[PDB]
Amino acid sequence: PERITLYTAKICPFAQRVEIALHEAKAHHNVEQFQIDLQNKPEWYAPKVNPASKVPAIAYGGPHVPPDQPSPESIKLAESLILVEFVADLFPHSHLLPHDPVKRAQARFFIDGVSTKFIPAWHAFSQGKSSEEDFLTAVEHLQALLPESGFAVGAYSIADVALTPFLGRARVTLKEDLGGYPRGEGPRVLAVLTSGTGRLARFGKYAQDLLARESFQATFDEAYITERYKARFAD
Amino acid sequence: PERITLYTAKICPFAQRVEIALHEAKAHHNVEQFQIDLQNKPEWYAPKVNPASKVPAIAYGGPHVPPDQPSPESIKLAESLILVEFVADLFPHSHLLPHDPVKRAQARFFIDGVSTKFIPAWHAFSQGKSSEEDFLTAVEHLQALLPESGFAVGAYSIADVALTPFLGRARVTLKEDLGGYPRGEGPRVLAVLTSGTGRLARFGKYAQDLLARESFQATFDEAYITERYKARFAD
Ligand SMILES: N[C@@H](CCC(=O)N[C@@H](CS)C(=O)NCC(=O)O)C(=O)O
Ligand SMILES: N[C@@H](CCC(=O)N[C@@H](CS)C(=O)NCC(=O)O)C(=O)O
Ligand SMILES: Oc1cc(O)cc(/C=C/c2ccc(O)cc2O)c1
Ligand SMILES: Oc1cc(O)cc(/C=C/c2ccc(O)cc2O)c1
Repeated sequence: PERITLYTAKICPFAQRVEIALHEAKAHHNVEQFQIDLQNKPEWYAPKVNPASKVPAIAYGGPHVPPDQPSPESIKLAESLILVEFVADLFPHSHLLPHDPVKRAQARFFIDGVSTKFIPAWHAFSQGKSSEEDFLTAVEHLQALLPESGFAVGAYSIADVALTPFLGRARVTLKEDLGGYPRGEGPRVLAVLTSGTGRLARFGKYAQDLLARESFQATFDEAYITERYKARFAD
Repeated sequence: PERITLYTAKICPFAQRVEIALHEAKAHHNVEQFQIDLQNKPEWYAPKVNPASKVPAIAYGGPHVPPDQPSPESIKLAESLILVEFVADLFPHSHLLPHDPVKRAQARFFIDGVSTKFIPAWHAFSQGKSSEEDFLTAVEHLQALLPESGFAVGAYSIADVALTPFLGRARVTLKEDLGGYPRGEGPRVLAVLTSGTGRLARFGKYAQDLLARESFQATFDEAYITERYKARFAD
């Protein structure tokens, strides 16, 4: 494939989707990463890379240039789920996209549940807006799609890429009591989510497997995330 | 491919996406359609086909059975955008999915704008919730992605499938003054959208081309839609 520059940020789970995808394709050492400071974005980022002014975004092809001077001739691409499929399409030996048309649809349907159920329910609960039960129910939607063993469609896929960055950050929030509830309530909900027992037993096992995946650990600065999350809660 | 039963409804633009996709693949005469009455859904639909109780949904493979007695052995698939990619994946000579990985990402990015900008802005404006300007701005987002000529990525694609059912219904709403504004305001906004002149000139030409597409006209019961839309407004 042509040259890839990835504009990302350690804090952002949507960006980590693309870092995981690249690592699964064993291409993480072929791509140039540029870290965007989301509190002080470069003035050239929105006009020259991504008018939405968000990470992730990729610059594809074109000449060799410094990443803070992206070329007009590279193709600019945004939206994390689209970029994960692009990486899958460019590096087929990653095996991120299943060959079988039914398994592809089932992987993408799982992603739809991550998008429309897990993430909004996690955001609402972690922000103190909604109930614990609203979050757990959304998790049960995903659990019910899981096969008896393995990842979301058996073999690891784009489905697992989409979810994992949000799971790993939810763990930090809950482990550290940053979820807006009294001390100890965070850790109890974490245990429900990941113990492997109880109402979310099957999801718990799956969660253990997602967080053990090499690509996740390699793209996840737990110390940095935990520090940012404590500071944010402190306000 | 194996046998396809499509559970659909004439009124539903999300379902029409899948009918268009099948017709572009020139497979509309190979699939069994079953019309779901959304005001009186069959008691077996949610438990046996789609627990979300929405159209579209596909039953794939399994034995030959009456469509009101779907088999446990067929694979049940839902979500219109996923089903459009499934149809593309099953009938490659449809040319719905571009070969080139960049063009695929650009087609899917256009779909993201249809999903996150056009449809919500159309819903809010047609329901009397928001301003005309909020709707037109969202249309301009899509316009800015269009190439100098052709469809969303040049050759017709899944991008055009995603948008067209909503455009054709918006036309009926606006042509017939069903948008919650005084007589004549609907038709004026239609002219902005589709005249080919003015602030939305390029989109207007594109809109003419989408509504002339054979697959759209063949899957669009304009008389039925117009009758349902007048009755709904009458309440
Ligand atoms: N829908 C986008 C969302 C990405 C997104 O929200 N990124 C955040 C950080 S995690 C961002 O860059 N925010 C910057 C801003 O809103 O100014 C995707 O999936 O790529
Ligand atoms: N996200 C779904 C939405 C489909 C949808 O909303 N279908 C409507 C009709 S246009 C439906 O079946 N509604 C039935 C109900 O909500 O009870 C998709 O794209 O497939
Ligand atoms: O410093 C900044 C600036 C900014 O604009 C966004 C962010 C973080 C966004 C984010 C984090 C977690 C998540 O689940 C979803 C998110 O969008 C951090
Ligand atoms: O009789 C029924 C029952 C029901 O549950 C939904 C519908 C229509 C839904 C619909 C139409 C247009 C659109 O832009 C979006 C929509 O979801 C009609």
